[PDB]
Amino acid sequence: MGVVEEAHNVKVIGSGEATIVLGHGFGTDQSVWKHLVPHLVDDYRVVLYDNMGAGTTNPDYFDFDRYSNLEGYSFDLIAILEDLKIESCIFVGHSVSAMIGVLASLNRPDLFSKIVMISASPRYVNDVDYQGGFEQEDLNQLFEAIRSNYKAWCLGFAPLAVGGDMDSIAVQEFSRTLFNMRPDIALSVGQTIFQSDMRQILPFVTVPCHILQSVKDLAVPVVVSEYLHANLGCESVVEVIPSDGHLPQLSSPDSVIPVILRHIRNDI
Ligand SMILES: O=C1C=C[C@H](Cc2ccc(-c3ccccc3)cc2[N+](=O)[O-])O1
Repeated sequence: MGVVEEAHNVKVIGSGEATIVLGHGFGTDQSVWKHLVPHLVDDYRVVLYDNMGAGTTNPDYFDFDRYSNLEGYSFDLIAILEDLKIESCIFVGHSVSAMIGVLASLNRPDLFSKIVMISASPRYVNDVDYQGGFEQEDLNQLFEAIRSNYKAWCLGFAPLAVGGDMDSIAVQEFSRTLFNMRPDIALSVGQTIFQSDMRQILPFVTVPCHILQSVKDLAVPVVVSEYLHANLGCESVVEVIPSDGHLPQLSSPDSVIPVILRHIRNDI
């Protein structure tokens, strides 16, 4: 493939028009989809890619100005879609990737037939009329910990994000992918994500959105899902899952994958 496909570790599995693109969240890579993809390959052409700055990607390619906001990531996504001659896709977006997909669909709604979000949020920071999950002081202690001692921060953060049992295979995997990130890049992407505010553009979305989340998610209070549902400008549905964790498609696939598959496979 071309430089931008190689740079993002693009995998394409299968052929056909019916296509699904899967974007991962901060701290992991395309391997977060390992339990979902086996259920998709028989009906869809499956596109996987890593966000720039993931531990699987070349740090020389991490342009701190390009990725200073979410639009830098949406331009990457669009470029991959165009490079792959993809005319229309179902986009499954995990965590920040949910809003990267929303951004891309504002510029190219023709490219997306629907967006399935998992663990999405347009705004993490609380204000007097919006519960996001974090007070600004929460963030400060985060950037202070990451900056202080990254490795230690990875070990501590991974079980809280994955949730569930602390001895799990998923906590193992995530702490690894978290730690393979270059500490300055991890920091820079952290700021961009946590300082993001997608709330004001939601009304302009014109693609149907399925809003999925763990009922217990350290980074996404359940009211966020309802906020998204109430302010998105196209049709949308919410389904809160009886699961624990920010990466439930990895950590609790038995209860989580069937829900994701229902929302991929069926329309509103
Ligand atoms: O991107 C996001 C924002 C919130 C959720 C969960 C989350 C993911 C990633 C990170 C993070 C990773 C590496 C370095 C710094 C921060 C932190 C959180 N968090 O605080 O909750 O996803």
